[PDB]
Amino acid sequence: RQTIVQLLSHMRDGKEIREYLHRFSGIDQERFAVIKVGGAVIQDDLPGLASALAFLQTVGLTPVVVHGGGPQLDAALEAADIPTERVDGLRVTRDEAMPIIRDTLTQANLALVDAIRDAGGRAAAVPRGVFEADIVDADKLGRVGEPRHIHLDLVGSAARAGQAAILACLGETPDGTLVNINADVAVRALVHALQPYKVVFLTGTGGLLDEDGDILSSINLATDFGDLMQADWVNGGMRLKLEEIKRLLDDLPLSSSVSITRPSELARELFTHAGSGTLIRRGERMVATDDKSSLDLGRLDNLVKAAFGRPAVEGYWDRLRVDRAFVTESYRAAAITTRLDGWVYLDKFAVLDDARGEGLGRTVWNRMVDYAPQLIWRSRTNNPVNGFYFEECDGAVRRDEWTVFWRGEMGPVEVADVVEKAFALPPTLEA
Amino acid sequence: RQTIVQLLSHMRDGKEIREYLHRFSGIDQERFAVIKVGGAVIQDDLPGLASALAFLQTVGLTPVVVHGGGPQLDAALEAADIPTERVDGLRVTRDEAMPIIRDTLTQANLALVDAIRDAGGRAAAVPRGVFEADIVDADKLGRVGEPRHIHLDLVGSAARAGQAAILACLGETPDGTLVNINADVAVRALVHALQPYKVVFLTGTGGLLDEDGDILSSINLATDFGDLMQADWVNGGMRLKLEEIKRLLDDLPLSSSVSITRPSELARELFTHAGSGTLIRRGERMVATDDKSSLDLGRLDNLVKAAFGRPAVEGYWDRLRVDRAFVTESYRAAAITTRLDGWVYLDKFAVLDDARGEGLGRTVWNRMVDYAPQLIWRSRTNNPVNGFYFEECDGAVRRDEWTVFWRGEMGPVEVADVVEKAFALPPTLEA
Amino acid sequence: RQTIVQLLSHMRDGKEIREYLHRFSGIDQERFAVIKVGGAVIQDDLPGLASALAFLQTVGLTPVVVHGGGPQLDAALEAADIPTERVDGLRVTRDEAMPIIRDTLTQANLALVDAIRDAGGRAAAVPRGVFEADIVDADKLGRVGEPRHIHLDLVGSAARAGQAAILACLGETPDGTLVNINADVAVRALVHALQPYKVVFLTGTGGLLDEDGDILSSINLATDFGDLMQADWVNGGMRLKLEEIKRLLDDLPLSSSVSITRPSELARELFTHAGSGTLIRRGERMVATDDKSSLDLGRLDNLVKAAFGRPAVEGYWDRLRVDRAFVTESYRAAAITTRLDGWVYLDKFAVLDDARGEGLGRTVWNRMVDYAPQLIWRSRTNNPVNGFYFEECDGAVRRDEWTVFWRGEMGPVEVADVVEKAFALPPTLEA
Amino acid sequence: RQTIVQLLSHMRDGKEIREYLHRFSGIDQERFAVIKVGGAVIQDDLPGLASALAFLQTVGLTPVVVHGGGPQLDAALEAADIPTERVDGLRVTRDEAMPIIRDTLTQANLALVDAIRDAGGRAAAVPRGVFEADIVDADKLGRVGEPRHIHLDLVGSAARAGQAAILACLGETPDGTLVNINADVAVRALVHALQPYKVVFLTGTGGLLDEDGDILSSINLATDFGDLMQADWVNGGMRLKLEEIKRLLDDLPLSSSVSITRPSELARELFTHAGSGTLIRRGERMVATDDKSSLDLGRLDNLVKAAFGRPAVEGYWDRLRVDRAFVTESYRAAAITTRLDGWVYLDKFAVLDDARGEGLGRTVWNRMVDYAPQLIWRSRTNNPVNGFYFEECDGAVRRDEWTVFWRGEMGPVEVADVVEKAFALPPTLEA
Ligand SMILES: NC(=[NH2+])NCCC[C@H](N)C(=O)O
Ligand SMILES: NC(=[NH2+])NCCC[C@H](N)C(=O)O
Ligand SMILES: NC(=[NH2+])NCCC[C@H](N)C(=O)O
Ligand SMILES: NC(=[NH2+])NCCC[C@H](N)C(=O)O
Repeated sequence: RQTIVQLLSHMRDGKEIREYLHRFSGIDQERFAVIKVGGAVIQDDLPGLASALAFLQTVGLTPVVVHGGGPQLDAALEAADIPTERVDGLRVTRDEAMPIIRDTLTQANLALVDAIRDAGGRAAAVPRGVFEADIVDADKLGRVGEPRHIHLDLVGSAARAGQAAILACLGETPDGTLVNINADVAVRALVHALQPYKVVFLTGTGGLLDEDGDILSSINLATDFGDLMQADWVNGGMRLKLEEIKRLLDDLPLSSSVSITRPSELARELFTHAGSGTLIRRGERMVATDDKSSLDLGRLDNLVKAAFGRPAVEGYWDRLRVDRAFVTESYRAAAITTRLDGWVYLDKFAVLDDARGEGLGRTVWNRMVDYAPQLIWRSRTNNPVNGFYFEECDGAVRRDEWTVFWRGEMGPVEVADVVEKAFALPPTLEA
Repeated sequence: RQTIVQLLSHMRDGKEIREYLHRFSGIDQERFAVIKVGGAVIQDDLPGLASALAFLQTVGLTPVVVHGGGPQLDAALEAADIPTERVDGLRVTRDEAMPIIRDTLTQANLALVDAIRDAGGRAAAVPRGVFEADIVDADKLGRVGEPRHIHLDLVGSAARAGQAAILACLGETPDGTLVNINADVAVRALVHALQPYKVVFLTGTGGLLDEDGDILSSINLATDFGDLMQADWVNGGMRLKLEEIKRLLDDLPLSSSVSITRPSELARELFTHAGSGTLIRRGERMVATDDKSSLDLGRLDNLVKAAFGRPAVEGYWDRLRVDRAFVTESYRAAAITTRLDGWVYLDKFAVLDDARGEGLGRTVWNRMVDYAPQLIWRSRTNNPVNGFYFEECDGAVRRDEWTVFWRGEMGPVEVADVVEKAFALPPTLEA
Repeated sequence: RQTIVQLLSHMRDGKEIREYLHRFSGIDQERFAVIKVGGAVIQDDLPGLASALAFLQTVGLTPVVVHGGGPQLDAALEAADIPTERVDGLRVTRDEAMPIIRDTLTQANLALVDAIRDAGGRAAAVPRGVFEADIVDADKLGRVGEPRHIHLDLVGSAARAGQAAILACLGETPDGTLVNINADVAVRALVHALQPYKVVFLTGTGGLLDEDGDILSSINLATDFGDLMQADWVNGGMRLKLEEIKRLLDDLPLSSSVSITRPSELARELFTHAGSGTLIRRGERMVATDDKSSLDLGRLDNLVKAAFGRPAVEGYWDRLRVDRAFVTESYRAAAITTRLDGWVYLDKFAVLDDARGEGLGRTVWNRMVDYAPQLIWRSRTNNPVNGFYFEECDGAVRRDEWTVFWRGEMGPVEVADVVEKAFALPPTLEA
Repeated sequence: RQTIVQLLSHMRDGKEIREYLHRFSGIDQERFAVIKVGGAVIQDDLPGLASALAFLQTVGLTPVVVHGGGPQLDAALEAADIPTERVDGLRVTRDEAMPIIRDTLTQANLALVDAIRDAGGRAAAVPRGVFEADIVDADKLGRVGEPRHIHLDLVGSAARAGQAAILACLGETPDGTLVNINADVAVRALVHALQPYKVVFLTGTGGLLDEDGDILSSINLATDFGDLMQADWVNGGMRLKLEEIKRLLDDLPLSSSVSITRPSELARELFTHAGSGTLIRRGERMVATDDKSSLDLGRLDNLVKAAFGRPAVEGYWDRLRVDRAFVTESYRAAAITTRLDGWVYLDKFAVLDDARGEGLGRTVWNRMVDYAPQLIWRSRTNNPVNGFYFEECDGAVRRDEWTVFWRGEMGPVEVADVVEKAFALPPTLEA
């Protein structure tokens, strides 16, 4: 950590790393992150899981880990004594099953603690003592319980000691009787009590998938929630997650987020803007209008001045046409279309880096290219957004100063004429 | 850890300290020590007790600690709760006074862990989940259990990371129920489980007390147990600690000793032969004989050679008188008396380094001066044994090469006679 | 050290980074690198220079650094000293101005050592005692020396301690006399002695410049040396650096490369294929042929298979057209152009990982596009070479599975035809 | 070191270690200690030397070590080139001899550095660059030099880094010429420039010897110098040390000291009052008077009160006889004799702990036993001074509360009467 005092200047993307670090170091205690890792992960990828969690804990951060026991107990060691795996409301365990669950959750818990230590970091075994539960479901569900309180003494002790606290889903009733707590109801209680700035689900998949097969980078629940639930291509398992994640995020401050990655990406996910998994925030709504009057042109001047680093030319704003503008509620990202020969033309796309990390730039760019299937725009040849534009474009012409892109399905010869006019437009920002 | 291999060879004793460091660095995990510590010490001397256990840790050792709830739940947190301290069997807990118990011992437990971390050491909170217990008492005692099995899972994980396992006296049952376990029976089944090299009692009292209020340095149960049980000065409570202490040591190897101290004296107690408290071993028998033919002169000569670093002069043995010889069953410590102008004289006091530390040098010495109230003996002025002789003498005369000691108050005018005769005597050893 | 093996495998590239780590950890001692850093660099950017070298140290590498004293002694401490900057042979120092040099470079030396230590890294001041030198100039220059022997005493011990050996350009003679050594001959004699895997030049300029002022990424002396010296755009001073760079590389193994950078890009330059500066290797020869029979279709069949991860389809080679083939002497990098409607088309561009990193892919590509100013080609949409193709193309069209590029500014209406033929084309590779 | 935040409470002598630690930690820079170790030590005992030095440097301390190369150069690598080892004034080195001394002191320097680092600590090789010397002794002495200036640039760097700086006796003239510096003249030169709190000589023997063969613990130059020089049992070699040592301390503040131990003793030496070798201070003069008026009875009451923790009984002073009083100039240690049945009797012996650490208690006690060959005194049986008394006694009788000692050659029958009177003296102090 002292040997990471100025080990913050050189990695393959080194400057926004600093800022993500100096933000998770707003510790309070263990209010940094509640990381839920499934039973499947500790079995099929324990080293990678460990290195990833242990990496954090050397750079100062101390997550609170909750692990399940899916494959471990719900199979490998509870089909063994031919007990068989009945699943009622969401999980039944008769009194006979209890001592096996006890011994196999504790075994995974310690398996992980040691893995973290052996990987360079520090962990703290907390199988029990956190979850105080009620039992009301006796003949209904058996010995499964619902959290009434969270003792955070053991967890706090761990943070002060610089140790990732490792929780196992074992609970205790008021009068000390043991109980099996389901891993989801457990995470919820903990996220509630701790109010973490970050909730991470480490899965083997590495994030929710979109209609095309790709990983869904950002989800902005304010605009995207309805669209997803309603969709035909979203399978039952994705909707329960989203509905759950949203239930979690509605119980946290706006600054809290959820990430869904695989252990290997976890650092990429937490320490760069672009991320490396699925980010899900409550997010913010957007205005789609063609009435320039309504927009706060001052805040836009600011947005452009910050995003591009240079200001818009004198009297660019009141002289501007506007075919449609898309601006996020906070004026931290915006897309502004004009018209060029009757073609929709993207005149400004401005997104502050911190807005880019929350997925707002994509929230804006998607509503924009949804209105404009056939889109033409340009970008300086040095612009770092060029890689993003090129993944989104369908064609491009490249000169020594500007590069014109286009979207839609038009044979190159069709857009050859509008392209030349875009190269000959005056600069709307100096330098 | 590694930054410790030197700290020590320069100490006030730094020669036999090397000896103890290696002896104790036969880890086998947590088989180094079991350290019972009453509730009274954690309350009244948390900082020093924490520094003690920290010290052990920095030097590379990892003890298993067990704390009780004397001046805590059996006072403080149930004297202002109106349950009234129920004492029947030896420690009764109703169901009502059970969730009181859980959190009283749990608070103590973390206080200890942080205090140890505060003082520079590594420790690990293991509040519950070790003692698997049978609830045999029903209504007569309440919610008290007796360890049928010991889950050393959590203990092991601590050790590997080099941590002191701070256990609490809370237990499970076959079917979950949180149950109270009294400290001593906990320590018994735990010592039986771990087979530690060293059982340590930390009390404020600082040791065990002898007839005249001094600290009883050592007890050798082979020879001393019967004596200590039938002496009237030994109070009924000391006749209890001793019996129970016997039960533990009868369940350990002969190499395993029990020590009783206070936190500030623990290091001196562990890392010196001299000790600093009350060592109690199973030890070994001793013969007291006047017939020389009934001894093993071969083993004695080995002993003399090994102990003094020089061998006995020619024919010393065939020529040796022998008023009374006191040799311990293993010939690792022996005292042999002759006669001198009628007075009893000590010709040989031979103890091997290791034997001195098991209190065998003392055992033999104590039996000899019980036979020889009036005793004369001598010692080269560089015998490091001089300090102990001095502490045992009633007088001394000093010349350059030898020093004559005597003992048993006998009017220093008639001792001028026997002192001179003692200086005159031919050597019986060379160099 | 141990707390480092993971930091990186999660990076934006974290896969080719493992390789160079493995490569740079063929220790021997200080044979990883020799890093010359000019005087102007320690004065104007001391912190950045130190974070760069500190980073290396944390990663487990220990470069041998050699610093000069441009804007220090050859200015600062002798422009208000009246000795007047004598420059004749190439670096003159009289007898009087020798103790000025001594305390100037050493001050510089410790400014560097402490700065490195401040940024978290380990370093060792070696102001003198490495360079045993011959006073070859007499009265013509004064007290300037030529390295006869390199004493690696201090350097080896630095390395062993995980330290950057910070050498200064001061040397002895056979009989003691302290003598001045100019930085370049020092680096030459040092590289010859150390035979490092890597020679690195740190300047503020950040690399070497091409015809149009951009940074020249790679130089392959085999093909490029003659071309560059007879180039009129390569200035007389740049023609000197290259000459000396050859001389260093001709005395090193073929695996020993040279980099020229600025401190901020040092990590990227060393741990990625793409680099971030100017690489210079001895490299290898390249054939350019239009005759298919002058090629080894077996060896190309391997190259292609290894580059794409898939094998060329059956009979592809016997059937292959071939306008021009560009294959490097070791068959690790090749481009094969065919014909398509009169246009030159690139059927295969195959570069192996190591070859990409030695700048051989660049070598082939550049020789290919100098023969084919007007070029058409395609690439699957998930080819990571796409980014590079994009930086080189003048246009591109994108469908789901493939993407067509073209090159050489030629009015996007006449290329609409040959693009279709390119998408139409049957694959020549499978999976 | 953080793991020595509270690792300062338990060792075989735990309370005065802290105080020495918090005193050497007044560093300024490298002003703590200049440690001279002869060539003989690095040859015949390098591991022990290193651990001894590595311990300092891990507890915060940064000594500056100067080593010679006695056995190394005066043999190991310089009888080899048949040069013969001539010693004029005190050391001659012809021009031919220079390059061997260089390579063999340097080889010794790194041998020491690597040894320390392998032993846990941190060091900084400074074979050359510290001693700037003059040569005026050309054909007389050859290439030997006497320090004219001390560059501490390298030494301060080592201190800041927490590195024991390891200096070799190699010098440099104004014009860079190499030179052989004698190890004694260098230490003289270095102590002058650094003004250390401590000057330590690490030798194989382990401290100066007294007339009896034992190690001489204290020398109080104000009182002991003249007495030693003059003595018959002090050989010429002991005289040259004493002359040199005095020459050093006379160039340091009164607070400086010299210790002469062996590496194995060095910690005991610096961190306890008793030490473990020979300590030498400029010290302070003494009053031996029989006029009670002249003594400052105010300052004496304070002394007794501090040294004993209890005050002298009401009217002990004005009723007190005083046969002779021995008081150190600062009233920090004192011996007061009265008369008892015509025998000299030591009524008070009082020494503040810190004065016992500067050797004043022994200075006071030495003039005392010189005045009183036949001395009787007493001391409580629990007094830690008893072991010192017993080493100094000629006889002693012991009861359960007090113990009477005596000096001189008197058969028990001669002192049996007075001893009884010493047992019956009133306590002249309360509690
Ligand atoms: N899938 C993503 N785009 N994630 C972006 C993550 C942004 C930010 N570093 C965070 O951890 O919250
Ligand atoms: N009370 C005593 N004198 N104990 C001696 C202790 C010797 C050794 N350190 C041990 O723990 O067994
Ligand atoms: N200027 C460049 N393209 N350099 C490439 C660097 C490749 C490799 N990492 C090396 O250091 O040799
Ligand atoms: N030979 C002695 N008695 N030395 C005493 C040393 C006292 C003190 N610890 C010091 O280092 O200065």
